Amino acid sequence: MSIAEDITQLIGRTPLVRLRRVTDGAVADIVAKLEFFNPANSVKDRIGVAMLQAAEQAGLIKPDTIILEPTSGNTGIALAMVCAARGYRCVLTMPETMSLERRMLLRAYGAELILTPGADGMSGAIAKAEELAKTDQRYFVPQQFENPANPAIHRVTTAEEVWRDTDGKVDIVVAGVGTGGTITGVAQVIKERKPSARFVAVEPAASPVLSGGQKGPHPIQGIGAGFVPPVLDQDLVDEIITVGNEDALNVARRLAREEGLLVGISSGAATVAALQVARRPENAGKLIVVVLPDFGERYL
Amino acid sequence: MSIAEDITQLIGRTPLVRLRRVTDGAVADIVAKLEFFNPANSVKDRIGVAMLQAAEQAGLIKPDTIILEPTSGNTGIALAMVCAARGYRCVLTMPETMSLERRMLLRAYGAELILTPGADGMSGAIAKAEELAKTDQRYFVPQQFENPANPAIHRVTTAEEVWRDTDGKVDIVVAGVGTGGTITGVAQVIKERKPSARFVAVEPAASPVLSGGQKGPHPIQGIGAGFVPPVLDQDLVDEIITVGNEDALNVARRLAREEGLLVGISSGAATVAALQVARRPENAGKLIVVVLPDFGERYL
Ligand SMILES: CN1C(=O)/C(=C/c2ccccc2OCC(=O)O)S/C1=N\c1cccc(C(=O)O)c1
Ligand SMILES: CN1C(=O)/C(=C/c2ccccc2OCC(=O)O)S/C1=N\c1cccc(C(=O)O)c1
Ligand SMILES: *Cc1c(COP(=O)(O)O)cnc(C)c1O
Ligand SMILES: *Cc1c(COP(=O)(O)O)cnc(C)c1O
Repeated sequence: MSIAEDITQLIGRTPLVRLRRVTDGAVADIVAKLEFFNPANSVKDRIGVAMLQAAEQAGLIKPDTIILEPTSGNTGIALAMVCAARGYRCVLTMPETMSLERRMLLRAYGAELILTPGADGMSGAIAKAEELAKTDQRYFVPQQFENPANPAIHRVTTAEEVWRDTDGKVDIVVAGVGTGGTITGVAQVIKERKPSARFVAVEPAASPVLSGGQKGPHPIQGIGAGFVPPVLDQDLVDEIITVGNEDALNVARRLAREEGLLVGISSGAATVAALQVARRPENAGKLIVVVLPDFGERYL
Repeated sequence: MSIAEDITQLIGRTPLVRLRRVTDGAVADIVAKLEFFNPANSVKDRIGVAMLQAAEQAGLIKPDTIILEPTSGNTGIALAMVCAARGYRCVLTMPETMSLERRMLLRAYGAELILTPGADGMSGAIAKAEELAKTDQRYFVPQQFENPANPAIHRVTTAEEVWRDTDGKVDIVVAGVGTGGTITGVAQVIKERKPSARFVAVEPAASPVLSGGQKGPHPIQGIGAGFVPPVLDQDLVDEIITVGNEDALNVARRLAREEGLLVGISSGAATVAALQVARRPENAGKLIVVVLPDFGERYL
């Protein structure tokens, strides 16, 4: 019998698809890992479950614990879904600038939202979470940017899925860096097993922090956090490619129209970079795996 | 190597999950088949690909063919996605009442929309498609309510997935009837292989046509078509349960909040009916498979 006990057991195990049309000038094979196949349509499902599992296994969840995280992204949606399956109480802080669509989605999962001043943005959401946690001991805050379970779940699931589905033939992995968990976990496993493997981090040209530049605003949701996340292991990253907003959006649109892959803007970004790498003659005949983090419908 | 050639090869093979909390008074086991795991988040992905495959295999697609279908539902989204993967031109007719969100989603896949008068509703969308097809021979119209490939793909995929994942232990399948393809295809295979198996069709109390009542408006998108669809085989249906709008919506909300299963209203409907059947003492210890047709996010 193959029946999951709950929805969190159906997280991960996402498929690879070969790009057929969005391949201009490529001399390498480009295959895309479709993180939108996760139950709530993003890669963050993996760290939502994993950060809570790790807390559970370490005895950090008490009968009165409340899950708390400042998030304006997919991690909130994943945490809300995972808390609803677990029967945990979930509080999320975010700027009051968040769309009503997003709020309704979080509340549909039974999450409670604390809206913080629009002008303070993310830092205000963090300050509010910091203060709530400091003054009420019931709160457990997963801390997606620091939590070792983020890269760990990618070592154990994402990486092995890439390894097995490519029969060890993957040569290059291309991934947008938000928390850095995905590329770090995959590199940690794959680079040791196959030392010739290479890893390309993608960030916005508009906020080129890993390249050595300065934080700036940008629309590529999920990547370009504006600082070097502690979870990221830069020594495993072989190259950084910056991607402009317009190219990221153009390639995302091409993915939907030409491959039937309706993906988010950060998937467009990662694909820009995978196309770039794929054009290099030294990469003729190589297999490039590109991570597509989420579904595009959420962005319309 | 496990790499799909395109997105249409990743349709189907959706998982079963056991309901844990939305089970009040049940004496039977209730497991849910999560059709939202399909690439465009609904069961209709299966018939989008299948109706086009059948046309291809029967030589009905010509170099200048244009796909045309009147649809205000998930079949449009599936057809748009499948046409985008295939590189076919896709035209959909629908009432101008359709939300801008829906239109943007269809156009994101490169589909072309013909908006018909709001007052004529579905019949106007059908009349427009009828007339375009009649006067331009390039149009191929899949005809989801009549196309034998609709129940066929359910015989070949959905049914076998239910059979294998339950190790032949499924006793009762509960499914909302829209086109009727799902319940028909599953019954056709399962009832012959296990003649004690039973099948429950679900329709809206607000439009109880299969029960012998009259068409009326209702919000349970995907079911209650308002007539007996030709594709449906009523002789395989063992019982009809009607479901009220409020119960359908209440159970859908409970699924999201209590199981982390964010599903559409018709999934709430099917679950109402599965809970009802599950309370009958004669069903103690039986395995009930309930089809959950789509993701809830599209409804917010
Ligand atoms: C644009 N942006 C930011 O500005 C962020 C700031 C942030 C978020 C969490 C912790 C620290 C933080 O930065 C303070 C610093 O500069 O050290 S996080 C961010 N984007 C992301 C990237 C990935 C996930 C998320 C999320 O909110 O779930 C947000
Ligand atoms: C509420 N409703 C209707 O009223 C429909 C009418 C219809 C749709 C297609 C063909 C015939 C039709 O009816 C005319 C008749 O009464 O014989 S179809 C419908 N709902 C559904 C159910 C399942 C799928 C779809 C869809 O538009 O993709 C629509
Ligand atoms: C989280 C996220 C990323 C980056 O993944 P990390 O493992 O955090 O580096 C990219 N895109 C989107 C849409 C995300 O939600
Ligand atoms: C199509 C559909 C159904 C019914 O499935 P059929 O196989 O057409 O009977 C139920 N709910 C939703 C949301 C649908 O799109």
